[PDB]
Amino acid sequence: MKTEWPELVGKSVEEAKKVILQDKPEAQIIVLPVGTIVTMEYRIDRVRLFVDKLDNVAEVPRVG
Amino acid sequence: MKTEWPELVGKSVEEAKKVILQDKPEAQIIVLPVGTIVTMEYRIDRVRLFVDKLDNVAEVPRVG
Amino acid sequence: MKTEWPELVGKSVEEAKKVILQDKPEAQIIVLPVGTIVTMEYRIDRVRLFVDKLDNVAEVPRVG
Amino acid sequence: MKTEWPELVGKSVEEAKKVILQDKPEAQIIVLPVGTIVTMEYRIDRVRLFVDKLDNVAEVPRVG
Amino acid sequence: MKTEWPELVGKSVEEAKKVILQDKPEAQIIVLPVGTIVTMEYRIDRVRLFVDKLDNVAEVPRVG
Amino acid sequence: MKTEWPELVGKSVEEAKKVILQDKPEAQIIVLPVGTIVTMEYRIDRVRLFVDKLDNVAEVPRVG
Amino acid sequence: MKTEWPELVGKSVEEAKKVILQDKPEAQIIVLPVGTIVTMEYRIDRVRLFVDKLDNVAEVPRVG
Amino acid sequence: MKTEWPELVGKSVEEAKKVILQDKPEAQIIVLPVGTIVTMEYRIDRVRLFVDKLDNVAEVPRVG
Amino acid sequence: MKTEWPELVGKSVEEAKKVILQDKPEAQIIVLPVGTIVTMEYRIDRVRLFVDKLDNVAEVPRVG
Amino acid sequence: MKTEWPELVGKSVEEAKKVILQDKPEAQIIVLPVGTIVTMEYRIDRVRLFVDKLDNVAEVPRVG
Amino acid sequence: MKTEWPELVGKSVEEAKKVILQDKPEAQIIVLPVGTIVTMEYRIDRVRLFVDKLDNVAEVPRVG
Amino acid sequence: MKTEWPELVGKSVEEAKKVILQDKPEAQIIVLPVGTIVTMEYRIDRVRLFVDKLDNVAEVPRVG
Repeated sequence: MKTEWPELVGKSVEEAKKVILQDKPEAQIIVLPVGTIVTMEYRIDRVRLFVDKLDNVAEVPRVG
Repeated sequence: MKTEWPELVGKSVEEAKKVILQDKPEAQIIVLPVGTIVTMEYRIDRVRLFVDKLDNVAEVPRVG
Repeated sequence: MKTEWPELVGKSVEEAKKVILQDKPEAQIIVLPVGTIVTMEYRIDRVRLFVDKLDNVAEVPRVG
Repeated sequence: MKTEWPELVGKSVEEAKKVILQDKPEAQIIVLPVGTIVTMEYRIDRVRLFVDKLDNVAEVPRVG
Repeated sequence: MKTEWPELVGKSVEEAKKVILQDKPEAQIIVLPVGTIVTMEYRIDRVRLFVDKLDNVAEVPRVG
Repeated sequence: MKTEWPELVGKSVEEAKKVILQDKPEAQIIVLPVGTIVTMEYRIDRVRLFVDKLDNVAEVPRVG
Repeated sequence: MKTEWPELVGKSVEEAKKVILQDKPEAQIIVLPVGTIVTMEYRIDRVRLFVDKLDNVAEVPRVG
Repeated sequence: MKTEWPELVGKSVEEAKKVILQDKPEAQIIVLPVGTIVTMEYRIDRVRLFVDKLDNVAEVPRVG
Repeated sequence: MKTEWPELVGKSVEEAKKVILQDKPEAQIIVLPVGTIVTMEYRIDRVRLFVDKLDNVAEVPRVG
Repeated sequence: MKTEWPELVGKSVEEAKKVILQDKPEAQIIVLPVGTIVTMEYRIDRVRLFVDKLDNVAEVPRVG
Repeated sequence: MKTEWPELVGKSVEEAKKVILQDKPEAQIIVLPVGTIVTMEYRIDRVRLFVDKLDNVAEVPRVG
Repeated sequence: MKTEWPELVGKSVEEAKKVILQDKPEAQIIVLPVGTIVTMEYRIDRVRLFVDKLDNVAEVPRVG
């Protein structure tokens, strides 16, 4: 089971989605601009994407 | 009476609305971007949705 | 004289306006996104509306 | 059951405690400096006190 | 010389401009969303307008 | 009835208290450090003092 | 395995510690003032306590 | 060498650009909304413009 | 009339006070930690000092 | 190996991209508005661009 | 070379120091309260400790 | 003339002072906790120190 996708920094949301879903079929992908403060609630099926102005993944996606 | 919809994380606002209204007919649904600070005022008939950039429910909806 | 409109949570700005103006003819209605910090200056003729992303009234409108 | 103590603005935490406990025997009193942002979690047995630099109640205490 | 326009709360930026310029011919009108923090620099010829989502004047315009 | 004390900027909290109470016998005086964000709730009997590091009144006290 | 201690709201840090350690022997207890923003990093052995000015547990302790 | 343009408050970005470039031929003009916090890094060839909602210069442009 | 004291950066609050009072006999000196956001209210008789952890003047004192 | 591009302040994102990629072929370019707070995670292959309203590079690009 | 100390969460600053210095003899240990925003500047010899109110390490120490 | 002291990260304020004053005799040293936002005003004779909880220099001191 993987929990992080270091190889996705700089890639678009379309192609980060395709990778994560290949590796984590029940993933609930959430797309947030970098800098958003999240409430501390852990979900194992969730994968948050923090994107830049061009909607490219800006940081390492992790489950939570 | 239900007060939370864990099964709605990742779903769109259209289909989260349909579920909540099935379960909570007098629900007043409020849609806010994740990260918004709310004033601490409890309403039993209110259901706030915290959405991502794609307007998908990002966190567990709860009454309040 | 009324000072609050609890029955307006979840309604649109068009129809919150109509209600307030029926009850408070000299009302100066101000529409702000939820989360905006206001300067502490009291105006008796003012009614601020704090709206969600769909421009629905998110909290209880009060005079001030 | 009361849910608010308007008559406690300006009073000390010692004497706000005594009043609330007279009226709400299972009250869990929480003392926070004014300006603290709280997580939106409703507790019926909780009474938060927002105090000034002199630990005097600065705003109207309410259950939540 | 006037320094404040209490009668402009709720009016649009077009018609607040017309009033201020009638009363203060060298006015440099600056339009900011309510909630913006300004740097503390005093200008006698400046009039800042703090507007709501509908671009209506939300607070009392003052010189500075 | 007075609602503001421009003549109190720079004075200590002890002597601002004495003035306000002379003019406003039922005043509930609240002492907050400058910069504190307050919840928008109007109280006619309340007088908030915004103080500096030396507990001197830093801004013009007003009722609210 | 328990992950939350609803019965600890209002209790002191000394006696919240004793309870958690009875139920979760490898717990790493972290004490933070309410309002602190945490980095989103999940630890199963960690239990964060959010305390008020009197160091009483202010919110429901949860593992993470 | 000039380092500030007090006469540019209220003017548009097009005509502030023309002035600055007349006076400071190697100027790197940066346009930011008023309220943006900048990292403390000094550049002698840079001129930041802090603009209002109408893209009018809101504060005194300075080199840095 | 002077309005700024560039020569006071790095000096203590005791000796900045002595200078300002020599030059501005009716000065109301307010001492705030650097970083404090002030409400935009201009007072000609006020001189705010923004100090570091050692209470040394950190920035250029100005009237306002 | 270069780690900073001082000569790119004021240039557009298109032409900053071309320069960085000439010098750092595996660069993952991330475009963020000035003022965005980033999580402290170091990546050697990443180059963040902090842009103004006109998408011009506002600060010195560095690897990280 | 190690870059992280997962086994130090919950331990005091005295004993986190001893561990890090055993593993990283030239370490420059910096102790910050959890929640502090740092400037994005990478130092290989630096190890920041984010501590709780009891000065216990609250998060995983990493080099940077 | 030096403008930065990379070799001072981790050292105390007493001994950072001694170094800077050896190299920059007219230095006005300002000590601020890490995380403080400064107003963008450049002073060539100023050296700001950003310190941790133990008053150790946490970041690279620079003139400004």
